[PDB]
Amino acid sequence: MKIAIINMGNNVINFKTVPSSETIYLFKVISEMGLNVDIISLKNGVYTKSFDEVDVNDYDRLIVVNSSINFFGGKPNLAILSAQKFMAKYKSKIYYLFTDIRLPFSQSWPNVKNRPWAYLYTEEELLIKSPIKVISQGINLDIAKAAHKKVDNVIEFEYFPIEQYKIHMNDFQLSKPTKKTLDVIYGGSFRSGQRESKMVEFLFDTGLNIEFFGNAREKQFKNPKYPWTKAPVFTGKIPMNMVSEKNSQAIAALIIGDKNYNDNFITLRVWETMASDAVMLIDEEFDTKHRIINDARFYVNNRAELIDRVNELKHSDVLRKEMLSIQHDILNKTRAKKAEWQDAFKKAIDL
Ligand SMILES: O=c1ccn([C@@H]2O[C@H](COP(=O)(O)OP(=O)(O)O)[C@@H](O)[C@H]2O)c(=O)[nH]1
Ligand SMILES: [Ca+2]
Repeated sequence: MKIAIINMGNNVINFKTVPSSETIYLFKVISEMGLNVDIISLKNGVYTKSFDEVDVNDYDRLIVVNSSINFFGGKPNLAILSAQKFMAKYKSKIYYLFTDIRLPFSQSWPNVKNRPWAYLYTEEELLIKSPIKVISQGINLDIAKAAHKKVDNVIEFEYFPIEQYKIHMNDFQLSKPTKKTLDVIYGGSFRSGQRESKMVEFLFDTGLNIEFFGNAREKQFKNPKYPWTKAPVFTGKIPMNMVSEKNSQAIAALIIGDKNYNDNFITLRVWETMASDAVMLIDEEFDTKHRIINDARFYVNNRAELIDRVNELKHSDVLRKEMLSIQHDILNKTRAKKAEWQDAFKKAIDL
């Protein structure tokens, strides 16, 4: 049983980039459950083998981390093209890890054939014909199926909480008490404005000391539907393996998601935040049944409640430590189910 895992549209080298980090984390967690796996990328490296130096069909299972397939600028993006060429040569079922609703599996050919550099490729070379099984991070498979209604060879769908890999790593460790320098913090990208309403609601015009770290920038928030006056402080992006440490700088950290994530996806940030020294405050709409933590104090319905809850935490260190103890306890309860999670992953990839 030999497994190959690849990222469909981003180069993989180390933890200096997010897509690379995620692919390496998956490689590691799969390896930690006793499976033989190789990461195949553009070139050889610490964690990778090159597409040009291995036969994709020497592997019994091909796992693909979702990615965008859009082309921008000049030169052809080999990260996308070489990955799809590799996939097109595989003669068995492909397991597509669908962790981001905006990144459903799609054929690159249609987006290539009209490019000025289209002559460098052929349809037969890029057209992926193997059957594809989508492993959905969201429990709602209808949302996952709708996202792939445009691809005929995607014939199977199964839900699996992929994102829990963060808490199941052998070297996992909870963040320790940290000196606070922020009231609220949130790390992420602008996500093409797919979450602008929630970002403005909970992070803007709060009167609190809020930091928004990641690829997002103040100048991106200009939708007339969600006006604001005072924005949070935007700082640069940081390595994925430093996120919980970063969240720990704040008293509380925000949990929001895209509309289609509500009561559907449990994202990586839920675990990165739960494991941090920051109290997790969740948008009521994201988890209406309070399935993450059965304690209403961790949920906020709007800007007003977020402000109230944050001030309550600032005023009472005991309340803050009490809630942190609760979220760390619930986190450990899920970590205690690692065996079940591993077996479910194996089942998802037909092992
Ligand atoms: O500076 C940063 C900001 C974010 N992240 C990662 O990016 C994720 C957020 O992704 P996104 O903005 O797409 O939001 P999501 O949809 O995951 O909530 C976080 O959980 C981190 O894993 C990171 O590595 N560095
Ligand atoms: Ca994510």
